[PDB]
Amino acid sequence: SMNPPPPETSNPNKPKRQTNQLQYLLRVVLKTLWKHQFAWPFQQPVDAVKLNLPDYYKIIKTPMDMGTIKKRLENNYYWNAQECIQDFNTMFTNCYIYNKPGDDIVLMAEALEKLFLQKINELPTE
Ligand SMILES: Cc1nn(C2CC2)c2c1[C@@H](c1ccc(Cl)cc1)N(c1cc(C)c(=O)n(C)c1)C2=O
Repeated sequence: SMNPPPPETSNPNKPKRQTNQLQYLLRVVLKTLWKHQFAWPFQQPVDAVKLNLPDYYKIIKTPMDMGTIKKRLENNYYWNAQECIQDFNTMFTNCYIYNKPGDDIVLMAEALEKLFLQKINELPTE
């Protein structure tokens, strides 16, 4: 029932790049998804203690949320856009794995993912 340490958002040894694709992921993709009415359960790591979910962190081995992605974008943690796209896809896939199809949280995740996939389609050229 305990919460694990949050995902890594700072690593001096990890190589970084500030690219136009990563800048678009912060100013366009993250910003749009963040103000959505269904963003609030995805804005911070799942608090298994507060929500009384002792099985969450036994099912989910690669936790991810938009708060962690936001910090990784602000702190220039990524090497490329594909690394950030992988964090968003992991967050959505985590929601589908833990929860049952047709749950309210799955409907919320599916609406955010539809919006994310449309913004990712308009990813500018490197
Ligand atoms: C209540 C409540 N309060 N919080 C915290 C943010 C204030 C959360 C919930 C639930 C929650 C939120 C919406 C629905 Cl429709 C159902 C359950 N939740 C989540 C989030 C994710 C990704 C998840 O997969 N599960 C299993 C729980 C939260 O983070």
